[PDB]
Amino acid sequence: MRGIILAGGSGTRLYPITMGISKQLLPVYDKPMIYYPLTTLMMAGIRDIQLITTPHDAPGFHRLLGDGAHLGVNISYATQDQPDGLAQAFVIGANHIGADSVALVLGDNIFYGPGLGTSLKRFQSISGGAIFAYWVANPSAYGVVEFLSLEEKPKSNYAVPGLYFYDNDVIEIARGLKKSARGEYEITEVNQVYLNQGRLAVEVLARGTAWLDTGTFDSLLDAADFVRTLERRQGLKVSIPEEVAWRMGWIDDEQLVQRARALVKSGYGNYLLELLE
Amino acid sequence: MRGIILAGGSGTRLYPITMGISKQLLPVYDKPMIYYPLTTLMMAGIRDIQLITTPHDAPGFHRLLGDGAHLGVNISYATQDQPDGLAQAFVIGANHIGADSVALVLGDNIFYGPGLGTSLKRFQSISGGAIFAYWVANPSAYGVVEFLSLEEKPKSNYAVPGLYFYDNDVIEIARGLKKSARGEYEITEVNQVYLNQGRLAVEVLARGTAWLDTGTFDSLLDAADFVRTLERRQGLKVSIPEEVAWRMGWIDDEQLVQRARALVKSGYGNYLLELLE
Amino acid sequence: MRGIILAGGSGTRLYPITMGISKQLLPVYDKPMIYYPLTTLMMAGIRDIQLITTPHDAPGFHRLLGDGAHLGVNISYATQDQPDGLAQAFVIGANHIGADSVALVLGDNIFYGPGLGTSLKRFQSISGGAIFAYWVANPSAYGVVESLESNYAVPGLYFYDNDVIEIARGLKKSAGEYEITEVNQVYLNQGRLAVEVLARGTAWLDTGTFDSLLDAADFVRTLERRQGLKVSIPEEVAWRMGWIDDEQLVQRARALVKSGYGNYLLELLE
Amino acid sequence: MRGIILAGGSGTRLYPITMGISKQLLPVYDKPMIYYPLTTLMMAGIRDIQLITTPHDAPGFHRLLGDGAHLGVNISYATQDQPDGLAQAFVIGANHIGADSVALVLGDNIFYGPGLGTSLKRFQSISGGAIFAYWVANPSAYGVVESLESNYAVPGLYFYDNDVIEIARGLKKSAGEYEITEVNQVYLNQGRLAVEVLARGTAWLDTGTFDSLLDAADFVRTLERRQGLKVSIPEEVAWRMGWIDDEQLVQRARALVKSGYGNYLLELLE
Ligand SMILES: Cc1cn([C@H]2C[C@H](O)[C@@H](COP(=O)(O)OP(=O)(O)OP(=O)(O)O)O2)c(=O)[nH]c1=O
Ligand SMILES: Cc1cn([C@H]2C[C@H](O)[C@@H](COP(=O)(O)OP(=O)(O)OP(=O)(O)O)O2)c(=O)[nH]c1=O
Ligand SMILES: Cc1cn([C@H]2C[C@H](O)[C@@H](COP(=O)(O)OP(=O)(O)OP(=O)(O)O)O2)c(=O)[nH]c1=O
Ligand SMILES: Cc1cn([C@H]2C[C@H](O)[C@@H](COP(=O)(O)OP(=O)(O)OP(=O)(O)O)O2)c(=O)[nH]c1=O
Ligand SMILES: Cc1cn([C@H]2C[C@H](O)[C@@H](COP(=O)(O)OP(=O)(O)O)O2)c(=O)[nH]c1=O
Ligand SMILES: Cc1cn([C@H]2C[C@H](O)[C@@H](COP(=O)(O)OP(=O)(O)O)O2)c(=O)[nH]c1=O
Ligand SMILES: Cc1cn([C@H]2C[C@H](O)[C@@H](COP(=O)(O)OP(=O)(O)O)O2)c(=O)[nH]c1=O
Ligand SMILES: Cc1cn([C@H]2C[C@H](O)[C@@H](COP(=O)(O)OP(=O)(O)O)O2)c(=O)[nH]c1=O
Ligand SMILES: [Mg+2]
Ligand SMILES: [Mg+2]
Ligand SMILES: [Mg+2]
Ligand SMILES: [Mg+2]
Ligand SMILES: [Mg+2]
Ligand SMILES: [Mg+2]
Ligand SMILES: [Mg+2]
Ligand SMILES: [Mg+2]
Repeated sequence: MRGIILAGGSGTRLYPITMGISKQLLPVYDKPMIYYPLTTLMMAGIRDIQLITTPHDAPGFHRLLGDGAHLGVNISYATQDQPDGLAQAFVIGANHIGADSVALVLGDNIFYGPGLGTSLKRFQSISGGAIFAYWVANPSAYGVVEFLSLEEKPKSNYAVPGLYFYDNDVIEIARGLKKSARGEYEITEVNQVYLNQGRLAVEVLARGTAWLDTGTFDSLLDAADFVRTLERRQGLKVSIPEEVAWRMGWIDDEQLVQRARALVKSGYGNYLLELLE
Repeated sequence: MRGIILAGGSGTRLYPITMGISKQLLPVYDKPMIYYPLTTLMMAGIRDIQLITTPHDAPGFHRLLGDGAHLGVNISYATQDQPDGLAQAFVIGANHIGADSVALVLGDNIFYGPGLGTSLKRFQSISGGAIFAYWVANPSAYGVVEFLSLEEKPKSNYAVPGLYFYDNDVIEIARGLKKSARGEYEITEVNQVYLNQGRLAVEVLARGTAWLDTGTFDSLLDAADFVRTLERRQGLKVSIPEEVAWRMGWIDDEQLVQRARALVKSGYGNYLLELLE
Repeated sequence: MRGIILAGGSGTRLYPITMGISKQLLPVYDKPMIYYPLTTLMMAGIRDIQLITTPHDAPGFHRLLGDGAHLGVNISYATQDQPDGLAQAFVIGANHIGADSVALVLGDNIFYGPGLGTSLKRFQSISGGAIFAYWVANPSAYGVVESLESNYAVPGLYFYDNDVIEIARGLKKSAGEYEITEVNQVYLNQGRLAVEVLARGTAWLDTGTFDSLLDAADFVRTLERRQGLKVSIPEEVAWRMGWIDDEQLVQRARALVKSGYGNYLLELLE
Repeated sequence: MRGIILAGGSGTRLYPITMGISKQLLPVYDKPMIYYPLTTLMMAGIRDIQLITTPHDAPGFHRLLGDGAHLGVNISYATQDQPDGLAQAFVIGANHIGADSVALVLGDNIFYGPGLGTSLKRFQSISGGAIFAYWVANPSAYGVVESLESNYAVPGLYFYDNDVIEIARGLKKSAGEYEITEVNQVYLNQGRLAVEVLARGTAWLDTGTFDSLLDAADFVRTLERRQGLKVSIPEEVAWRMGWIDDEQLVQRARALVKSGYGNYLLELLE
């Protein structure tokens, strides 16, 4: 399976913050936003990950991640020239995907808890498509699964999170789409095709899971508050790519220490040292 | 008086966040970090403001602020090629300053409360230099005024915040400095010259003032939590440059509404509309 | 003017917390809830204060407050045997009030900001009734002033003339409590209900749900950590009002050293 | 095994809050403090539980808890007349314990995470003494296990054999309280003090200062808002343990509808 992170978009619901910075480069406590979906793909066992970015934000991502070799992954880059929709991921990413299955994760999504770590590797064998469900108070704000049926932006309270697994048929499914009334090629339309053909699996996320989207002022700040709370109260750092790479055997002890040393002043590197001790 | 915002630096204490984004473009709840020192200079009555940035982060600042005309100010840009210290502001900014006095504000500083709004215009008449003092629990982390005496990074608990006003002599004072042991031209050395010559005024900030530096994970997140608390509990938005420009008469009603309309999706523009209603 | 704090009720929206403790003895960061409305009256210049409690919660209040001498005030107590409504304040407190005007504050309300401190003394010479207004997103949840049933909710602070006792014994129950709404209207039907909007930047909080209680505690701690302010500290207000001296404040501080509250009193004597 | 909760003490580090209320009746978001240690014992399989309170705070506890029938347990009470130390638990509770092993939990402690739920039943067949370890940045502030006086602090959860009564009546005061430290050592001098480190990812909280209380409340609400978990809800544990039925849980829910706590119980019956 190949991985793609959608890390473009305009981020209008964060203006004026996102007039100066990609949403995916915003801090969520102790790390950039893009670390969270990155580590989700890593935990699923995916090493060849393509980032889709805007042309203007790309240099920041390169500065942060480079080719991913320090995290034991192969990060590549594609450019999305206009924010024309999520389903463009499969068109832009077609050459990256090749003949393989694909995992798409949205750049503003955080997945934490039971069933959202290394157990996600079970999806590499996907045939058809596989998406998820999570209860929310304001479903009209989300894509909604009825339990059967899907609808963008009301009749189930289950939002569909931004993590999707597909077989190789997704590329041609995406290529056939037209822009919606709001001028975007829509992931819900991709999901509908699978649903209509009896080839869409859905699972509700496990009890005790946190799913977050950081695209509003309050949701960004709630996310950062959560991550800190985990550290201060449970002693846990979450979505640390160096640690994930280390535990998967993609980087060794010496590489981990070289990372720690570079990150000593903020405190982040001290965590990496503790992993060894 | 002319204004300069120090908006470069490496931001090492925020790594790996600041490997991807300038510290000055980070969110503090509902706006970018750079809005806070920007509005401090605006409230002091300063319209000609030069931003000093790194070469690599400059495009983000341009995208966000442009030439400042939409906020009724003249924003200009200078490039600092290496993060060689705060006191370089006066060398880099010498042509901007010309014959005038100058206000320097640090890009990571937030000033809120009594005495930190439009009353700051009293400093435009500065002769000599003028700095401030604020009680902190861990003074060894800061520049410290003894009450008399100054020291970078212990014997008063009063930190010197990142807001400085100088007469035109500062340029030549700065040009004469050498790099410290840590490889930076030091603002505390500028302040020392004024102090030694009997030309440094110091005021403790007023009771009820908040001074924040956002350069660690915890201080960034504490700042954002504070700003939201002000809104949710007291109904106050703070450091909104459009509002400051409007109240000073640098933008009119029509310009304010044009700003509001551009910022409708995040909620920020709704505040600007309410100002009119 | 005399003062009354409604410190009874059931507190049902905080069950099961308030099956063990009065809402008005709950902590809001560094002090009990009752300290907030108490300091509001104190800052309005009021020194003779009656607290209305339930029978079963009264001993807690006595242990915390005693007769108030230590805060330079006269705290009296009255019992409300059933939680039959807010307007019963003026029946229960009728003798406490006597000939004077009265200030009523609700036990679960926090008032903070411009015009909610020592400026409140101006309401002492009130004739008729004065209440307040605070813009809210959901006026249907509150009492609403324009009329009385706008986005303007009526907070739990009220100033009245001596007439108020009469009106209150007058009232009957509701669809059931003796309602403060009905008092205010009866004043408005005489056209002597004055309203003021709370100033820009004020915080008005009600601590009667899990989230509102916790939001309030967070707010108070934020004020300390970020602006170095401790708020509604009655010892401090007493000492600023001239009601207790430098030395009385020192003795308060010694009793409170272990929590850190006492250290803040010591700093007042720089 | 039998259980004891130390729910007395003065709570000096929370003055003036705890001049009006016991520390153990303070709210931690959506429930009283006492619910947390109570549910810890309940999850250890313990159903006969004695709460030790001060004389003056006891009525609050009775109103909240009664005899525990409604939570499928047997809650008894004992009075501690002066706050003379934690080891007095085993003197006061000596008859409650009788022939059995005992679980002691501190009233102001919250235990949350892996190995602090129904796994705790394994300590019922304890021989000797078992205590726990939690890494802290400032071990000087705590009791410290390696020996006993490392960065490993001893939380307020303890499992002992029937011997514990003997040792406890044995002890004398300290420089002054009857100390739990001294009990544990006396077991260690026999080499039968077992220690386990709390698992990665556990939260151990003590709510005895302004900041720690408020940090704990924030933590509990964060778990609900972000992971949809309500924690240490005794009704839920009773119903999962088989100690009360679908219908008993419904009746609990009706008494608690206004606060929202009751709605969570209804959702358990999906
Ligand atoms: C629309 C679009 C979004 N994205 C990213 C941004 C988010 O991480 C994710 C989901 O989109 P959204 O969360 O909608 O992000 P957005 O950039 O569209 O923001 P807003 O709607 O507030 O204007 O996909 C792209 O990479 N390309 C795109 O064309
Ligand atoms: C050192 C330096 C800082 N700055 C800015 C960044 C901050 O807003 C402000 C004060 O500096 P600091 O707060 O020290 O910021 P920094 O970038 O040096 O971060 P760190 O010390 O953690 O590595 O000045 C410059 O513009 N140019 C510089 O050469
Ligand atoms: C109804 C009533 C309230 N009060 C107090 C409690 C509050 O501080 C204030 C306003 O009442 P409420 O905020 O409504 O408090 P409550 O005790 O009625 O709780 P709930 O409504 O959640 O069941 O007045 C009394 O003293 N006596 C009473 O009869
Ligand atoms: C000392 C003592 C404490 N306790 C309870 C209170 C706590 O839940 C627990 C541990 O005690 P502490 O946490 O020390 O609580 P405290 O009441 O002694 O408060 P402070 O030390 O701030 O004055 O034991 C008793 O029941 N009886 C006692 O004699
Ligand atoms: C292994 C690991 C997991 N996690 C996170 C991912 C998940 O949100 C959560 C649980 O991970 P894991 O224990 O792998 O869960 P599961 O086996 O149920 O998939 O912990 C990290 O943040 N860092 C790590 O190094
Ligand atoms: C006028 C104004 C002030 N402020 C802030 C700046 C200060 O932190 C605080 C007080 O401002 P101000 O009332 O101007 O204070 P002072 O006259 O004492 O200088 O409010 C804004 O955030 N936005 C505004 O539009
Ligand atoms: C004097 C004082 C005021 N305050 C609070 C009361 C108000 O909420 C806020 C402003 O008080 P104050 O300065 O007395 O305001 P005003 O003159 O506008 O009435 O500060 C305290 O909390 N403690 C104090 O000792
Ligand atoms: C079963 C249950 C557990 N918990 C808590 C107790 C623990 O802190 C955490 C884990 O409980 P549990 O799943 O019983 O863990 P273990 O088998 O590791 O002992 O969840 C509740 O809060 N409520 C409940 O109903
Ligand atoms: Mg979008
Ligand atoms: Mg999104
Ligand atoms: Mg620096
Ligand atoms: Mg700084
Ligand atoms: Mg009520
Ligand atoms: Mg109320
Ligand atoms: Mg103690
Ligand atoms: Mg304790």
